[PDB]
Amino acid sequence: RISWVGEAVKTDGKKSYYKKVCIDAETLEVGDCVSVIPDDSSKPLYLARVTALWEDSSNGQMFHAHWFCAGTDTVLGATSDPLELFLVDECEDMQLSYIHSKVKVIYKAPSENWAMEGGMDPESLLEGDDGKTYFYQLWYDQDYARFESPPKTQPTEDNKFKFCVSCARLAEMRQKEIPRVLEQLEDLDSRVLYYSATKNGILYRVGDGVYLPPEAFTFNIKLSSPVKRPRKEPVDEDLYPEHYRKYSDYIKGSNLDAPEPYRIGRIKEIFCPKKSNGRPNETDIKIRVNKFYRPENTHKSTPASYHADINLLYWSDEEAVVDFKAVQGRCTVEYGEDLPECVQVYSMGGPNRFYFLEAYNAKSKSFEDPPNHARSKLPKLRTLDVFSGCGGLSEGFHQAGISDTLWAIEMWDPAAQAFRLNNPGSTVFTEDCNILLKLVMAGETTNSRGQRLPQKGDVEMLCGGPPCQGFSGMNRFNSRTYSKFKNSLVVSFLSYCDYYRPRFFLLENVRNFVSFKRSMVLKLTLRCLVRMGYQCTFGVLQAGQYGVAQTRRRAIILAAAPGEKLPLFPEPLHVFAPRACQLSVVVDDKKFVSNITRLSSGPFRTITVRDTMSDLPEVRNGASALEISYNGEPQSWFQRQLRGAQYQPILRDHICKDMSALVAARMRHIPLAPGSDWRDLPNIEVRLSDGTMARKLRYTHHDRKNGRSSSGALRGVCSCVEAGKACDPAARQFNTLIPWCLPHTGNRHNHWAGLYGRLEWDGFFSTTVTNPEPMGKQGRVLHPEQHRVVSVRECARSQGFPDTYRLFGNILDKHRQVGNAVPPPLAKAIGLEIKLCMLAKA
DNA sequence: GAGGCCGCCTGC
DNA sequence: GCAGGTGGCCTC
Ligand SMILES: CCc1c(C#N)c(S[C@@H](C(N)=O)c2ccc(C(F)(F)F)cc2)nc(N2CCC(N)CC2)c1C#N
Ligand SMILES: [Zn+2]
Ligand SMILES: [Zn+2]
Repeated sequence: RISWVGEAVKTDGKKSYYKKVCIDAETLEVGDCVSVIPDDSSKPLYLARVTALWEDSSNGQMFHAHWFCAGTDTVLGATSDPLELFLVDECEDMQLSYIHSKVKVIYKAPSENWAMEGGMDPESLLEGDDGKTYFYQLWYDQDYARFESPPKTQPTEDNKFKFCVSCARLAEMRQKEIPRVLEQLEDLDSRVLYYSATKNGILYRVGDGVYLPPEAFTFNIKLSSPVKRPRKEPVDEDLYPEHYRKYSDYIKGSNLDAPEPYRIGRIKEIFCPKKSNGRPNETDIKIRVNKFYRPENTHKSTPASYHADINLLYWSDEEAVVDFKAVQGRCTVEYGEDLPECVQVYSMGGPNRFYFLEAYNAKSKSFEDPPNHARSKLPKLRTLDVFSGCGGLSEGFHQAGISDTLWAIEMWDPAAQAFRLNNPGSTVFTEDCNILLKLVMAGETTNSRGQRLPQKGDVEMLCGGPPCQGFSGMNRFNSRTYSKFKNSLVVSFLSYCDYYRPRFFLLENVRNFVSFKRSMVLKLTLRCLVRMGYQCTFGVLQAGQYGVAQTRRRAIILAAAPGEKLPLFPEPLHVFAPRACQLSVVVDDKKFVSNITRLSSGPFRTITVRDTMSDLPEVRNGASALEISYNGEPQSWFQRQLRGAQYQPILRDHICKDMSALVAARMRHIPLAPGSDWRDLPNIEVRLSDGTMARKLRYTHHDRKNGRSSSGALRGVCSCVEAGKACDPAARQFNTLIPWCLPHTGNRHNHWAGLYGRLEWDGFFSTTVTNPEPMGKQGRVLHPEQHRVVSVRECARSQGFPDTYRLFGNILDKHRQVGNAVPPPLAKAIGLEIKLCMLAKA
């Protein structure tokens, strides 16, 4: 009934391998594909390739199954082609009696003319099927939701008869993870020294720099205990009646909980303890390092970090011993006064680069000079940027060195003009992107302005951020909203990708793009890319982790053409508040993360509001001078980067909105202490700059939930604070310094935390918005000390724009251009991941 | 033109 | 309950 076809081919102990087996009326050979029924009969069939066939002396006839992954089991879910399978690194030994039948599974490889095969309508992208047998084209990573071209892992001549691609790749991954020593240096009395060791694919040698977690070692600086902020001191509750609403100790935009960046050391020794027989215990690798000081680790403490370069260190003679498994990565730490090039071009020429010029003596608290023993392109992609705005994403890609944006599409004219001023060689289209694509597909060569349209082969990279108006809710699709989606700018952008078939594709959006419409927007987007034959992935990034003093999470979809390497997401560069770094995504109860491994720390300290704008001159509410003096040199590393190399005599766009007299009076009475907002306003009369008056807020109803003040005063300002009573229109009070509407509805809006809120010098910006309004949702827009809202220039700094980047229009147009942009430091980090793929292409 | 006003949903 | 995430549209 089940019988081997022939004789054995290898007797490996208790296993007898065969090349062919006959089951009932069928014959199976290595390489065939088969189905297996699960224990749950309602579940669909399991499908696998047979990689080996053998008899076991105890268990009987066996085979090795290299499982396929059904499309529904991927992030695509039910949007998947019902007959599409995906390769995965999942396999197991199995008895032959579990085999149900033989199946045909074909490999649908992209053609050599794949770049010219695009042009299918949205219905075919969204809902079209291959309409054939079972097939696969892509390999799938279930943890990271990555679709990639199938691996080309070659067999041996030894294991060809039983070769399993999944087994080989799993073995490669396991060995790549375990730390190993390579080249033995010297045999000591108690340890064996080594010249080099490897971990996670990285080579470590004596003298190399290593990243370590902050807990790896301490410094010999006997720290002093900072004066911990006491409990909220009692205030005069009649002068500040709304101060009680600050019972939460949480401060928006505060950096009190951001982790320390990495400890940094230079490898002095790589060693293993010796067993009694003299052999080294190579399963327990240790390293000895010299401790490097960051400026803030010295006695000068945190203020030493204000002016210092973010990659400046101080050599020291202190030493520590840590486990090799604790090393978080490799870095370069060089003596500055021996570099072939200047420090700035060194620091900008590669990742993980640090430098030192002096040494630090903790006992002496002095800075001597270091001892003697401390010393030893690609053509850019032609890019089309859709929904470009003023050009933040293009600017970051340009800094990464990967792109020339030769075409841009921007329908809002002030942003289009801004893009032109910064990109004089680019062609900027103002038409609706559907119109342009229709013209190109009709065979047109120029638009109605005479501008040459991009044709197939011109576009090598496509990037953009499409709005999602009409389907940015969380509720499920219905027939109405699904119609709006297939006619949406998201789908139009995907049609550009299908038509032009660039080498690389990038879609950026608000974080909730991954959750819109029960994640169907994300799932359909990935479905379209797979249907085109693209490798693709998705993830969420926090802009503050790449060098801005701003919390801004963005959803990122990356795609790479067949023949390309699919980029990884960039590792965080700066530590940031952990509350703002929630990057995981749940799709259909399956949790997805990106390849990012820096979860607890990072190489550089967090960028603060101080780093962002401490150098800008004081200006008034309503400041309108477009060109002023800086009044001094840049003070921080961040300011030195954004001001640039060439001296800039003129500071542009340090202008602020002209708030009304009442609002200006409110801002003038928000205290400067961190976390101050409308709840710290005094309840007083104040004469305004226009002769009018601001009135005392009167408490006219009893709020049983909130109680009464210490002097017995009420805390409700309307009858609606009762259970069922409605807002009595006579209870509305006007022109009060404490705005009436905030105590009115504060009980159900978390007390309107942050409204009329001041930024904190040591903290970060909330998400930079298109129109700073102190009483809007993102109300924390007051300057840390000046009685005004943040200026256009300050908002640009919070986005990481260079001071030379030109904006266009009135002040509200400039705020909108800044607030809508992708921060260039985030775009640059993504661009450098793309550059790695350009250089590694086979 | 700008300022007052303020719902619904989700993750924890 | 707390905190984050989406502007819009009333009226002057
Ligand atoms: C916290 C501030 C705020 C905000 C804020 N920020 C918003 S945003 C909201 C709105 N403005 O309608 C919205 C939602 C979705 C879209 C989309 F279509 F684009 F998806 C557009 C606007 N709504 C709010 N309330 C609901 C609408 C009105 N009853 C007034 C109160 C409130 C409030 N209090
Ligand atoms: Zn296997
Ligand atoms: Zn009311």
